[PDB]
Amino acid sequence: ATSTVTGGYAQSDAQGQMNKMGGFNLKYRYEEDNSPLGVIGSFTYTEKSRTASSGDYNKNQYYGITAGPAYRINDWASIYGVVGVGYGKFQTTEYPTYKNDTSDYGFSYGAGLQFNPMENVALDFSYEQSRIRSVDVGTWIAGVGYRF
Amino acid sequence: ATSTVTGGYAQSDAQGQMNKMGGFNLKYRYEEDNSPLGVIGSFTYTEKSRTASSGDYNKNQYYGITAGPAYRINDWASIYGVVGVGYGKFQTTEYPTYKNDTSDYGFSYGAGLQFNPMENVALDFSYEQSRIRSVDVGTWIAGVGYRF
Amino acid sequence: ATSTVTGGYAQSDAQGQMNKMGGFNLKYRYEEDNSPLGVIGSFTYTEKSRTASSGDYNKNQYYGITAGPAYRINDWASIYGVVGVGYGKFQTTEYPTYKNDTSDYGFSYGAGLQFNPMENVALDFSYEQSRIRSVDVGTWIAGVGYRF
Amino acid sequence: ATSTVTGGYAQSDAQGQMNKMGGFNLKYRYEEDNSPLGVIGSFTYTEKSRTASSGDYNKNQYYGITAGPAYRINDWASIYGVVGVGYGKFQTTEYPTYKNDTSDYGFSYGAGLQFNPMENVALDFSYEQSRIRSVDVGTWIAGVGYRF
Amino acid sequence: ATSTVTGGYAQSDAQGQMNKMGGFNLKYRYEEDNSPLGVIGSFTYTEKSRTASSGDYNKNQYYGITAGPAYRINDWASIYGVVGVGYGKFQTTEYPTYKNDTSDYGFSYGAGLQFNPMENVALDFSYEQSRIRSVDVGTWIAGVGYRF
Amino acid sequence: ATSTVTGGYAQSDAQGQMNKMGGFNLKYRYEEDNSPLGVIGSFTYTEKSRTASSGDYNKNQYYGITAGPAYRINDWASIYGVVGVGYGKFQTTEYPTYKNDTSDYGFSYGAGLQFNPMENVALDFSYEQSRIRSVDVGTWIAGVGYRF
Repeated sequence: ATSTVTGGYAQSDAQGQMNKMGGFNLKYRYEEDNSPLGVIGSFTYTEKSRTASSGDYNKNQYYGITAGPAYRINDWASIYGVVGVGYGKFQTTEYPTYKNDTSDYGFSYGAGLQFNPMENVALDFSYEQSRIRSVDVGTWIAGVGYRF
Repeated sequence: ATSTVTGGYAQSDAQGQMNKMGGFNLKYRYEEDNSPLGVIGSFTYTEKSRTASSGDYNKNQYYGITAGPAYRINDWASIYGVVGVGYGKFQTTEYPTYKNDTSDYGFSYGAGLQFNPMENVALDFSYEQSRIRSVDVGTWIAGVGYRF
Repeated sequence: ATSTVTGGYAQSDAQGQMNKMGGFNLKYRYEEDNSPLGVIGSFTYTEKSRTASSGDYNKNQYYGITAGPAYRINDWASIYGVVGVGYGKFQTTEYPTYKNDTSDYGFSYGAGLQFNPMENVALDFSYEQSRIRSVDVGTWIAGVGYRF
Repeated sequence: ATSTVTGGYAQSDAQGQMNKMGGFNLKYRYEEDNSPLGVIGSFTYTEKSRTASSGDYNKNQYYGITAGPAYRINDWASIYGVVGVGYGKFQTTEYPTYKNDTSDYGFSYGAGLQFNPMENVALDFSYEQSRIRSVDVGTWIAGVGYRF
Repeated sequence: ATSTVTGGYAQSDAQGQMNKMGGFNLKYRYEEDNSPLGVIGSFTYTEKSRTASSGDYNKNQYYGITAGPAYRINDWASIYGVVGVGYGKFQTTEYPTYKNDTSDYGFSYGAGLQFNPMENVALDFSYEQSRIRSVDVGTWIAGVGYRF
Repeated sequence: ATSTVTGGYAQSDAQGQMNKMGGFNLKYRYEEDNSPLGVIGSFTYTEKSRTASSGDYNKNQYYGITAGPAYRINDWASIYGVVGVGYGKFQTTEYPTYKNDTSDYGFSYGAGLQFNPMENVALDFSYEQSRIRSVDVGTWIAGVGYRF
């Protein structure tokens, strides 16, 4: 009966050192008109590239694909929790021509909320966490969209 | 609870001169068994290519991605309105080898109806309009499908 | 209100001779909290490759894309029926360099069931059948997933 | 010591029925300043596509890659003979969606001449023949270029 | 009988405003042991990208493919002249999503020299000029390589 | 004045452990009619893939691109030496989804001979050696071809 589609800026940060990996998030939620329980799917992508004067180049990409239950608390607030899979791809080119690329999948989970300040508008805020090998990647998301 | 999937022929026409740009549309609608309000997403794609004896070639493609509320009026009729984004890509090859390609996005909106002459069948008719720079693109769609 | 996502192993077998074509299936089902009728979409892909000492190589791929109604019988059992389209691609390289590739679409249908031994878990079992030219392809699927 | 590069129009014709398959040829020849014997390599590509009102579509492509000795007879005339490999790719889409593609290699040979009406100019005329399965493909070529 | 292969840095500059477009050049020359006249082919590629704080992005690429006679003056010096074709591709993305891409071919010519300070070593210096529409692109090249 | 084109089987072996990496080589040589010194360019490619019951997969590819002087000793024998660059790409997928890919370039050199048992035929035998990081890759080649 109702769908909400939001998009915004996402920012990841891993165990200390990889700095801030920037990007975006999209979410699609569905609700019934006569039940407070629905579902929400999320797509997050962040990245960062570090080049140089030397020549050494490195590029990190993070993908987060999650889904879970969403619960409407009142006409202007809802909360949700999501689980799924995180994917990271690290590229490194060591001057002048050595190239080494590694990728792996890991478990991902998250939780968020949505507010409806106007009935057809949504403000979305969530946090997502992924493990991937032994590196804990945490991402914060602030989005906006429409409920139709 | 119910979904309806329809597909058909789409035909676009822009501010006068680009002639008839032909193609297709697909829509996916979802309804609850106990609410008349649901949602519908639409995908439209049209195109046209003009070649020659000279050599000058041009190709225009239009993409329309929209979504919105659908309201069931009775067992055989429903109406919906959609909003989203239109995308146009104009290619021109000026003989013998000059190539110039331009693309942009714009706001899109539309409205339609669906009839169910039999309970598991749907007849879909809609009109979509996109702006894209200063060119108003209007597309008419007639589709058929199944409700399951 | 509820979604169930399952994945598993799929195994196809065609009119006698193509042996067992192995692969996978994914399904996405949606249910309302206050109606036993919902919908389920299915994606199946199987394949097989036969090489040699001689050199003759052949590769067969099968894709099945179906959707239909799902009906919840009680808290732990549901049944569904699906219809859609099957696609097959047969590749053959006759030594030392002749290559012949053929592909076509046909009608597909299937039926299955799902059990929920725990409320957020699903066990999925279905059978899918496709025609494609004059070759009847039948595929068996056993999957597992989560309901959220 | 000297090179000649020519390009022109090529036209193939196979055992009767495939009509005229149109396209192009490029050749690169090399000569020594103090020997009349040199070498020449050739690249030929032709094609034809037949569409419809019905829907049946077919596309034929021919590639010819050959090389051999070139002999300069006087300051304005040379003759050459080439051998190598021909490649043909036949595509057929039988309405509404059956697709069948076949390709194979075969022996190719050819012979030609070049005239130099001015010392830095060349006029090239050759004929190429390929077998490929049991289909004899014969191609005529008329090119022009520069000797530097 | 002898070949020389050199590579180096290339830098283009067009009618005033496009600044310095950086890149590389490769050349392959061939000589006979008993004639001072031979041939040389050249491949040049340069580029430049300008991004921003605003968002407007532009990317210019230049390709130069030329060939011509090379004349050995003594054991350590040779001169050559080349002619061929220049290709330029200008990309521009006007924020937030307008994209306009244009490309064309034009005549190219150049001239250079090579020194052999040691018999198996070469130092290459040349200048290339291309027109392309009405924009005169001039490129300077300094390369090094081996004669074998 | 004369060219010789040969192709054959190549087999690489690295410092002990990577076993036998199989593949091919192509060479193009050019000779003048009145000098025993000419040039020859070589392209070598070998590979090996190791899969499993477990799931761990690894794939190694080796590319060798070399060129150098060729000297004709008599009407039936010639010797040559080549230098250039070797490239290796090692892929490893650690079950169930970790992927790690590394590539680098290194110096390559080789030496060979060619016999002409008949004037338009050639038998080619060479050995190529590449370093690439700290791994010494040695490849043996036996080819056949035509002199025209």
